Amino acid sequence: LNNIFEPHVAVRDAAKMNIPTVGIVDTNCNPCLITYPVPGNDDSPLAVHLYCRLFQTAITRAKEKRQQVEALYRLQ
RNA sequence: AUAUACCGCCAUCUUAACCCUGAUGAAGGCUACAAAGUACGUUAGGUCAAGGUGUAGCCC
Ligand SMILES: [Mg+2]
Ligand SMILES: [Mg+2]
Repeated sequence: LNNIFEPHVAVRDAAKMNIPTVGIVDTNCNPCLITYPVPGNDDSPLAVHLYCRLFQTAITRAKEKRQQVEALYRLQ
């Protein structure tokens, strides 16, 4: 949601451009166009910090996994 | 004599594209503590005094 409590225009724009979307959807949000909605609290700093930590860890681990798989493939 | 011959000079008057919204209607698109917007003619004009080119008049 944007600062007038309406959906972020980027949701509809990404749907138009066929870009998958992951999203934290609170009880007052619209999850219809988010490809992978995640119901949860988006206001408390603890929840937002947890979301950031989880996503950062997942992305970093995925990139490291790709690099080590490529290294193993090159070695073998 | 003629600018009521022309110039020279003064003066008069006329006169692109793109992207979104509306159910893809005419149509619309902004908020910064940001909410779709970005890329010349005219005149029986004057002036031959600090300028010129012609044209006609008269020649017991
Ligand atoms: Mg909320
Ligand atoms: Mg005159």
